[PDB]
Amino acid sequence: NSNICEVCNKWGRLFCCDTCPRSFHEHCHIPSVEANKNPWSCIFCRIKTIQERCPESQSGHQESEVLMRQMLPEEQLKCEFLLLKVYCDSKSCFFASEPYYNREGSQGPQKPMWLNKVKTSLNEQMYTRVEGFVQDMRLIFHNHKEFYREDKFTRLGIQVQDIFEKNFRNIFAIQETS
Ligand SMILES: [Zn+2]
Ligand SMILES: [Zn+2]
Ligand SMILES: [Zn+2]
Repeated sequence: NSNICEVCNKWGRLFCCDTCPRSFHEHCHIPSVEANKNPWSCIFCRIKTIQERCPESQSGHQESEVLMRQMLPEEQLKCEFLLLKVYCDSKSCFFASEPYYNREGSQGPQKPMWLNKVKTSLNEQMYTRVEGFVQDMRLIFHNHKEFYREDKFTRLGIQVQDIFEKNFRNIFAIQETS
């Protein structure tokens, strides 16, 4: 197995996947690495299994249909993996914890949002449809773009949103378009 966490790329107290060579810190994995379970399979492995059990799940889908899906176990897992893919980017640090807003010429958003809030929300089964999760994720980046206006720091929002959207289209097999 790898000797660094797949998500944050640091060593430390790592849990090793039994079906692939990836490793994780306990709270870097989503969901948090389970207490017992031997063997243990990581979320990358669990997602690959879904795909292998239903090859047709990779055919293109309309985003509007995906968003209306209820958060049954497989959709819960897919949203956990998509959230994990965003944390895998080091620029996610900017969006992880609760933001605050005091900048001359800007007003803070009406509905602040951040990754760890989404993480808790998923853990607590607060989303009933995929749409709930996707709306909160998109709101993170839209709040950032609106607040930072013409400062070049706005680009961090564009960058991390692009990671989110590419992974969304991949994980949920959204139909490719020009
Ligand atoms: Zn880690
Ligand atoms: Zn694995
Ligand atoms: Zn089948």
